[PDB]
Amino acid sequence: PSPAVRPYRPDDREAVEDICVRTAHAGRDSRPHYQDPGVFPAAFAAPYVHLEPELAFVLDDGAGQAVGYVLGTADTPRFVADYRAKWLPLVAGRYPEPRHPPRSPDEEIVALLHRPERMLVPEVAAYPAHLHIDLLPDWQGRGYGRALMETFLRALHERGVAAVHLSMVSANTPARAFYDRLGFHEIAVPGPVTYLGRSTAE
Ligand SMILES: [Cl-]
Repeated sequence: PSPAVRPYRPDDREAVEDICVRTAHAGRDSRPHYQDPGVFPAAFAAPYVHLEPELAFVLDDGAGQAVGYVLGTADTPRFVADYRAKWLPLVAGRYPEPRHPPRSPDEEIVALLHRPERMLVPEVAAYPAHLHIDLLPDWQGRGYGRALMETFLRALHERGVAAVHLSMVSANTPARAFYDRLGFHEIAVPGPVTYLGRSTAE
């Protein structure tokens, strides 16, 4: 039994959210730094598998357990609308719409959760799809990030979407090299965030 990329299933939800938590702090574990790290998958993983599970893929460890993922959306403007209309009501009880400016790191992420319009960056308009990709530390440096990425790009291209972007923390230079090796170019660095993109054709 060997590790392999496969489509996400609903029984991968727990593992996907945990991978997200464990990589959300500029690639590193968010648990030491946040009171409720569940806000991360609530903003950056769960809505994708809720709304567009057909674009979610996992790295299976060979024993059935997801140990990495790639997920995303075919169309960012539609995703933002759907996120507000369909997703936010499902999490607003647990994470209420903010009434005052963020006081804590936790409240900063809740602010992002409640502003999916953050995704409407003018410079990425020509790259309609976007993604998040993460692997648990023990699974990095094994070629599996590439396997995930190529699977996701093929899925987008098959759906007729020609271009994709992503965001990354600018200071995270190892991530920058990872994306560079996967054929991404710099779109813009507006903020601690860099946007990268490429065409989805192989
Ligand atoms: Cl990052």
